[PDB]
Amino acid sequence: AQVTCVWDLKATLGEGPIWHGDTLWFVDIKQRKIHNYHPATGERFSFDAPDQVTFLAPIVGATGFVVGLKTGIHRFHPATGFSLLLEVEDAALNNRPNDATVDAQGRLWFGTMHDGEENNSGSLYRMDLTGVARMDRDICITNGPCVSPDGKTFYHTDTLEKTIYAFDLAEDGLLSNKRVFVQFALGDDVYPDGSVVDSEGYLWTALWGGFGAVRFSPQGDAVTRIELPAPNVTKPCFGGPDLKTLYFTTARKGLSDETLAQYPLAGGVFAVPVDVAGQPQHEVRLV
Ligand SMILES: [Fe+2]
Repeated sequence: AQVTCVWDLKATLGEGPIWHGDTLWFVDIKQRKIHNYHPATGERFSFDAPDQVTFLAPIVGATGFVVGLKTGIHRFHPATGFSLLLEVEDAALNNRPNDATVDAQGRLWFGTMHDGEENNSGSLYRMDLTGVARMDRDICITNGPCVSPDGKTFYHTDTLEKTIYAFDLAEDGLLSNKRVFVQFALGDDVYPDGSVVDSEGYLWTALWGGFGAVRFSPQGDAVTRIELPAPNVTKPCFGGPDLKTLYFTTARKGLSDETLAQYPLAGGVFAVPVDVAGQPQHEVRLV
């Protein structure tokens, strides 16, 4: 299939794409923006955030999004802006939220990270109507929380360790039986960024420094690799009428001026048709 650059956005750190309301929502973390792309018309919308904004999730029974800001978990509405829901960590850590997913029970799983990308201060959190629980700890850069279609397996990535872990996910939301799922040896400077799981239970992982994304079987073997004209690919997101259009956010962060001249579409939004559909986006049950 041919890859299309559908938005030559040149984002600094495009991240956190979701498919919602039949359109693509995502963020630019470092430019502090929420973006919205309508594939049917090409319309583009952008919203300024008061701090770094790192993930978006729709809410059950309500309008707007729950979003991760460096200053805490907020509610966002285009008309009214940002309102604090919960501060999850002590500001002195210089942490920020990063990636997130919503499981089929309406739980929001999100990670935090050292914004300086040096300390092992990040954690994994599970947020729902029973509160916020810390589920894993001591990770420098968390990434790519996601769950299988049957709801029994949970994946989480420690990016700088180049490792995706798998867990048993119980019906009551507890994790057990952590094990290595995939350890990356695709290059000295290739790291796993964000991941999603498709309708067959295969994991799609975007590669920082790896110019694309890899699809893994539930047993952890790579079965296909997509190439993009962008060194840093941050996250996949299934969209389109059949959830068979795979979108990718990318990042210019970390690339020299010479590399950006060579790969000027770095930071753009890319799209490619794939054969197996993704999973439908779930909504957070906040109350
Ligand atoms: Fe990420």
